[PDB]
Amino acid sequence: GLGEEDIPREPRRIVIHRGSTGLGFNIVGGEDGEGIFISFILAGGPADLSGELRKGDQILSVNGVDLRNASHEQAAIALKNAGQTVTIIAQYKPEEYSRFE
Amino acid sequence: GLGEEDIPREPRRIVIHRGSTGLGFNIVGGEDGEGIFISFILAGGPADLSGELRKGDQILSVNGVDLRNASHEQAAIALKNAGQTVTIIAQYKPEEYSRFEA
Repeated sequence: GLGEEDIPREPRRIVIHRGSTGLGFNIVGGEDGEGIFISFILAGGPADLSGELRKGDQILSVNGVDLRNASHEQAAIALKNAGQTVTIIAQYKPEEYSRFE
Repeated sequence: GLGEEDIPREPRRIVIHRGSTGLGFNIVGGEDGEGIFISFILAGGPADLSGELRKGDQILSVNGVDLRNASHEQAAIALKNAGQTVTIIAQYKPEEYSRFEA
């Protein structure tokens, strides 16, 4: 269901169409048990145009690839190779994100 | 004592000095009774350079905190907040690890 600021608490599917330089975000984590978290959304990039991804979203999977325990590089390679239409399963975890970052 | 690949079988202490991205390994487990296991050691990272941690080590404690029954998040936070010099008690359990990760 919806959390305090109208973001689903549960995992949610977000579709990104790739742009000239990528998907328009950056990630941290993938080490010491920290998952893959969105840390940056490029202004005017695909993720920002979509408007659904947020800083503090954990990327749980992309196009059938589980990233819950992936390394940072494994996640970066999976995003690079996911195709022109990328289906991301994300979960909004701003408190957990803040504890790590 | 030493096991078949020259790793102690018993719980052992490992002291890790943190680097720029962390301690240089990742963990799985911490659910449904599975403990916290090292799943990945970053090439050239602190854990790798120390030579003292291996994939299939179970992390039993961090800085005096028992993680045998800790959640994945609790273990990850404990590692994040353990400072620049981290004291880990680990036990090498490659066969048990494979039974959970298969």
